[PDB]
Amino acid sequence: HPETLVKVKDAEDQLGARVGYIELDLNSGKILESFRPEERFPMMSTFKVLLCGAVLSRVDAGQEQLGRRIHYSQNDLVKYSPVTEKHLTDGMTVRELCSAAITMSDNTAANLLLTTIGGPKELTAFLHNMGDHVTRLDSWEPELNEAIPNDERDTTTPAAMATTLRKLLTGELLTLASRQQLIDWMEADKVAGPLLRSALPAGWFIADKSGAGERGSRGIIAALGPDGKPSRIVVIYTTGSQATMDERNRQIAEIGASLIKHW
Ligand SMILES: *[B]([O])([O])[C][N]C(=O)C1=C([C])ON=C1C1=C(Cl)[C]=[C][C]=[C]1
Repeated sequence: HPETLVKVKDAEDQLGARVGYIELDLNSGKILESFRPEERFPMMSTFKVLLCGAVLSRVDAGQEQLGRRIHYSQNDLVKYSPVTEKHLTDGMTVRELCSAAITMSDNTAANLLLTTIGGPKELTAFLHNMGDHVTRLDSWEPELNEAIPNDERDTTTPAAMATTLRKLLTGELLTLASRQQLIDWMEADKVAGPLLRSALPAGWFIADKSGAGERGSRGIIAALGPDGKPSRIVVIYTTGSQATMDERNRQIAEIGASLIKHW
């Protein structure tokens, strides 16, 4: 809706950074609204949803089990790993790792899951193999690149990410069970409260994943809708900014308030 683009443009000026935005109809996959849809932005933690998509694809092929337990040690821990930090003694199953990587943006959880599939290169291969030749993960956490446009490592575009997310939540790429599990983990997201969720009315459904960069980049991918069910996919990314985190969060929340008001 035009009013949402107003807030997106306001955000660019307020943040002194570029903002990428796209909203897709969940059923048809058609672009309902967009801004800088084909420009590249650092994916940051939003890649964790795609990673678990790759893991679920392996589960569907009988190459992985959600209940499989992975043991690890202190040497595997990296910053921003609130859940994995507490399971050095008993380990965590694959589903617990995806839950942690998605809902708490747990870095070590993401790395352990990356290891199960063969590394960043295999996540990129997984994406390439499903028709996404844009999105690329080149690094392990906590080292993702943010230096665009010179360096395109670890980037995506609003359009590529939205299209890919839709292909992981709908259609036949993943089984019904896997599609449902992926959106269920996203619905349980615990660290995206100041973003789209802050503007969400009671009774609305939202399944999302946030991202943040050391240089100030911020982003979010989501499937949301009224009456307790999702009907649109929204992806929002912002380049590096000198603006404070509170300000970055507020701008994204403002965009969401408009999206909701003019649904
Ligand atoms: B992912 O992007 O969510 C993982 N990384 C971060 O969240 C992050 C980065 C890249 O730089 N700081 C953070 C961070 C923030 Cl802003 C809040 C809480 C934990 C980590």
